[PDB]
Amino acid sequence: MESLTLQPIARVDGTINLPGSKSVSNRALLLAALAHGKTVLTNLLDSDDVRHMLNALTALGVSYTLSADRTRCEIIGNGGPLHAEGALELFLGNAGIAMRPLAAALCLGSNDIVLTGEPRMKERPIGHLVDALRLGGAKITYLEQENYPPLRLQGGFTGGNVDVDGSVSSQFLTALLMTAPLAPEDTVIRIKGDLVSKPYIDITLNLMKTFGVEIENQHYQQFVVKGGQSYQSPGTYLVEGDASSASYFLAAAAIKGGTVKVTGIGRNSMQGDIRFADVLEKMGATICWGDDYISCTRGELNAIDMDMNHIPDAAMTIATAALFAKGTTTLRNIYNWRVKETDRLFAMATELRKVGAEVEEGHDYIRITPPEKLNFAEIATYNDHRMAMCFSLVALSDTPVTILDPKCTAKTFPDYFEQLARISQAA
Ligand SMILES: O=C(O)C1=C[C@@H](OP(=O)(O)O)[C@@H](O)[C@H](O)C1
Repeated sequence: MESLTLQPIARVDGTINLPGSKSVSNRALLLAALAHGKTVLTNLLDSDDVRHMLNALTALGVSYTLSADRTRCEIIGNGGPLHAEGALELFLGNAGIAMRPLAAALCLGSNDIVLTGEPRMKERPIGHLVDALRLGGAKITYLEQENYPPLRLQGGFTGGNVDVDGSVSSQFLTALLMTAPLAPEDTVIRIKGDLVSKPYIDITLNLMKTFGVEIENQHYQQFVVKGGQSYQSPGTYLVEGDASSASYFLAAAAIKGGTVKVTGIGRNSMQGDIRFADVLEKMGATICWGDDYISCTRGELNAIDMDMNHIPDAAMTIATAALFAKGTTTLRNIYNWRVKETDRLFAMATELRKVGAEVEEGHDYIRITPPEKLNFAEIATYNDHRMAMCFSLVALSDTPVTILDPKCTAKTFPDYFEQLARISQAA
């Protein structure tokens, strides 16, 4: 078991040029592969999740080239739905934003493809999406547990009236939105009830428009899509820096700054996680916005009680930052933390208690009362990049912390520890 021990960080200050957004990167790659023309993506993220999508495209016959640092990708569009037969197996690690979009996209036309991934991916739900794809005509088979990957996709999605449950993951709707335009018939996607992680739907619509397609959004309750469309290369496209990855650095400043500036995202970003900065501001930190940066300067840190459904990923960062806040912090309406890289509510509560906090693990919320002083702990990371990055913040105290399997951060941020070290100061 590899591990990394972080010595206490007296102060953080500096600037971080953010790695590319994972959400934008994987959407851009799939749309570029489906589009007509050559797309040049810059500031693309090089991480496991993106590497799995790239490997999937390679397996499906898509041609592309990568720069030496793998952040520039020149993709030759396929000019239409991707195809493969013979139950070709695509291994997608634990990349939700590869698995969900591909599950839908590969239902166009005929195909015989199997999507699978790491053990945990076979435990992350996909039934809501499969249900919707089938209503549209797709033939999909669960090869193991009903409602979960692996899936054997044999095509047939033609369009029509499709209902989709949006209460567990917005990724299902995202997958349908990206796929429907290329279907032969018009599609009306009706959301059954609530829609969680709504801001990610906006990311999806933004990317689709960049690639030439627009749809009719009726207050997020129903989406009217015209079929028979084609995605078109936007030429050169700049992938925004990752706002979720930025949360760690901004929070570090709110806790132990100094001023930390992250570049690659700014006030105009399409990512919902830039709203994480608003939370730090509510806690007492000072935030500065620029066109291509967001900075946070230490002020004070007070506990908050907020619905975090709009920033589920970056919200985890507030859970460990809560260790340094005055009072008890409560993060609500975050049930789907349970069906992600790991069950994050169980994982976060378990590890927070190890460093001394009193924690109520609610069914869909978490309440954290910090200790007078933190204690040393060896943190388990549950093959979850964010557990490693969230707990790295424990070192912004008088105690070191040991993080197990630090390389799990490579899911979205391979250089995480070197970047945190860059802003870590002794004086
Ligand atoms: O669409 C996306 O890029 C993502 C949406 C979120 O999933 P849910 O919709 O299930 O919350 C998020 O947690 C995931 O890391 C990426």
